[PDB]
Amino acid sequence: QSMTYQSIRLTQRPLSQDGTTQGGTVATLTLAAKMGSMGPAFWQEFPQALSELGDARVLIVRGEQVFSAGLDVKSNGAAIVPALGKPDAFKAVVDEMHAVTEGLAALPMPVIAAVHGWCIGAGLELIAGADLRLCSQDARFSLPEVKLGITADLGGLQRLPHLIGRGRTAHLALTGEAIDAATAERWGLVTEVLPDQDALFARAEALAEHLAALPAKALEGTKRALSDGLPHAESLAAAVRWNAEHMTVEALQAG
Amino acid sequence: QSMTYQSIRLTQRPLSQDGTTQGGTVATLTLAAKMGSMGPAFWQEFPQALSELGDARVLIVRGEQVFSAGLDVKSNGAAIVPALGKPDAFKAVVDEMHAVTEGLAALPMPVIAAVHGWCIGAGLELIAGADLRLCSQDARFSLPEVKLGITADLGGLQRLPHLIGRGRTAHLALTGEAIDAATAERWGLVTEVLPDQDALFARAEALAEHLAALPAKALEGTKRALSDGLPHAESLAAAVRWNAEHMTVEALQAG
Amino acid sequence: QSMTYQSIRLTQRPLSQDGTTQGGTVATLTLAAKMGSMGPAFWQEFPQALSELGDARVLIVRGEQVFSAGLDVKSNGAAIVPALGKPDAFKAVVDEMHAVTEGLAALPMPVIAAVHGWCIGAGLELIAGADLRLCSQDARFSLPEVKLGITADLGGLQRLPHLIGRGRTAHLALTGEAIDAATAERWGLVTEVLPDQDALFARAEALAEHLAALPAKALEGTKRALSDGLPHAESLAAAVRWNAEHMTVEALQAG
Repeated sequence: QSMTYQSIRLTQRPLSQDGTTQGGTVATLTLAAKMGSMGPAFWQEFPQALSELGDARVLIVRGEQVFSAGLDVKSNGAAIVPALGKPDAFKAVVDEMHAVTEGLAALPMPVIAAVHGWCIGAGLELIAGADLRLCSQDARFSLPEVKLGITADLGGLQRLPHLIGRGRTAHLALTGEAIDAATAERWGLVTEVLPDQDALFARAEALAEHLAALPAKALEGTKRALSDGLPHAESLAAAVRWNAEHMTVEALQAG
Repeated sequence: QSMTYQSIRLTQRPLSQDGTTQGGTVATLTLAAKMGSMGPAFWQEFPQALSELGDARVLIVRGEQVFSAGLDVKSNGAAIVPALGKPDAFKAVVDEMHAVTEGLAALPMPVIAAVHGWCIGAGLELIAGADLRLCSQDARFSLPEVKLGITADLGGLQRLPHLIGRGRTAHLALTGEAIDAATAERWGLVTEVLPDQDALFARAEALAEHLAALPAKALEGTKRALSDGLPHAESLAAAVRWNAEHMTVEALQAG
Repeated sequence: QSMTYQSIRLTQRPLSQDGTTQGGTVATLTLAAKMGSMGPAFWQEFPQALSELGDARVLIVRGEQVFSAGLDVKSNGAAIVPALGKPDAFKAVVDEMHAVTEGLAALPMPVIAAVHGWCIGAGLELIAGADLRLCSQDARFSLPEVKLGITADLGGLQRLPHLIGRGRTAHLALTGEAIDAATAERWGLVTEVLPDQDALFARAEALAEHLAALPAKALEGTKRALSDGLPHAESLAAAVRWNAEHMTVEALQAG
């Protein structure tokens, strides 16, 4: 069962297609605009698609020709340019874009970004909020915002240092130049590199099947702890409280 | 001179066995339960052993057949299951386990974890609190708690991202699958990989000898600064204050 | 046009030597004391040189025979020893040294550290505050302060974990032993290793030319965001505000 939006496609595959029960799905969100570009429709539709994921155990995010060329400068310029030099108006504009990056990062389930070819700018900021990142050999990653006189402000400068370190983030962000798949894996931006797009998509599906087999609330608590940004003792105490609420005798016995 | 507990063995080797002076030791704590498992005795005895380290300059933590299989599900179930769904009671239970992980992390001297074979779950959380980690070629590391419906709550989700990055921690914690020694070294979880268990233990002893030769309070201040979790300026100011109190003319001249 | 100080040399190269306009420069600061050592003159002169950089688009920091042997123990002892055991007096002494490390870290433009040969102690702490680090094959990096009974307190223990991770910083800081160029690159301390000193200096110049071609305020905002140490949402909101103030139609069109 698929839902076509203007800028994206969302498909959900029932994990059991037999049985008389309502269970979970694996969701796949495809960036479907030209070169996976992000225009004004994207900022409106992506959060709508996220609201459809109440039943989903895992979300895969992927592209078509490439993953994403990032922000479409031309089509977003209509909203951005009139707000330049107006901090409150400018914030309001970027708030719509944060609905995507912060919305994805806040999803309670595992999110797998499966990247082939170009992953540029807002594309890279988006995957920075995913839980697991996989790519193909041909994948190339960059944050070229500086070349346009832009400071990356969709969460890349905050999230990327947790993944690859501050120095390596500074390399990407200050030079604006791309890194290849082998480098991304060395740096910890991705945890697997596959031969090609088809191998990538197959592996993402398999990884999703693996995660969907695991207890949903343990995955959620783990994600919460890693993303909480709380001091050690507070983050620790919150994980303990999560287990108090969500551990079951049954999950112990089954595992 | 050795102390036998039920779950662990603690041995301390005087650094000078000649001389009429009371100096320092190298302490070795061996996880001595079956497969280095951690049951109710472990949580009681491990902090007791730590209280014996007033004279020790370095602590080595190691296993026997393997490093540690982690929590013994069966023997801890007696305490855990009755506390499920009761946040204050559950906290009290896990507090006893934190006495080990937080206790180890708080030790004023260098702690070397020397890992061979399996290092699983609470085993991995424990070494995350050590200062230096060494392993053999055959070592395998995992955080499989998710498979039991558990969110790792002994400090692994807080400590591991400082060592290997958030993305790599998410890989371990969400998939629950193991990584090998070569991967651990690439990721920064360990800083040396040795051919085998005997080579590992010998190297740990040698590294301990090296550290024990260094000024104790400089090692302590360094550990304090790295672990303080304070904002930059506060952490910096505290290191300066530590030097004001602990630097000596003699240590400058000797070095 | 060069400025000779006692401990350093500062040269600034106009980016356009044609034209009737006052533009930007590439600045090169050379550690010019014996083995790039840092004595009392260094702490006074280095901040003076930084005050000369109002027109500079990029700063390169480099050495001569080596990058830096770090603190000259003998010549700083006159100020340090009388302040031992006196927290307020000791702070005052180290404040003069922080004027260098914190001053460099606060510079609004990109700072490139170009390291050949030894980079030791305060030398390593200094480059930890740079934006990009390049080295030659022969470069060796260490934090041997522990051997002198010193806890590194010029920002290395705070900055290095952001670059290479806490475990790897603990290796350097606790053992006091050096790492080579290949290891530094693997660890993320540097992002390029060049064959030799001449190749290093040439590449640093080229990288500076590349960065100087980019919009100055986007580079500044990027540096601010990466270094702010603020919680996620605050750091994010501050980047958005920076763009509101500094993005231009012209920079979009040009890029």
